[PDB]
Amino acid sequence: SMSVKKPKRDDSKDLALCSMILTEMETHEDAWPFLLPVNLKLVPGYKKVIKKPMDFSTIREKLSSGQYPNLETFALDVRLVFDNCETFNEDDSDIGRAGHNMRKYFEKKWTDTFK
Repeated sequence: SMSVKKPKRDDSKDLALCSMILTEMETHEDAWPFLLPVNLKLVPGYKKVIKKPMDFSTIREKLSSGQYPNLETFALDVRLVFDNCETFNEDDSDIGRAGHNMRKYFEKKWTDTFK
């Protein structure tokens, strides 16, 4: 509360560390469905159904331009990428499996880097 604060967690490396995680997600072999925004002119139903499209290139641009206020807003966009994927793709599809694999990969890096 006013003049009463928990000890200051060092967040000075968060930007660099989120960048490194995102590099590792970008270079994973199952990243291909997530590298670029879904083409809303060419994928029937996507625009209406997926209210907040997100992809790795959009996260990279947001990260590089200071549009994440803190490391949690960064994790929320990464998770959005996989939540969107689950919303639109059957579990038993290449893209559906890709999304589950990448979410697992992300969550482990996230825990090991920050928890």
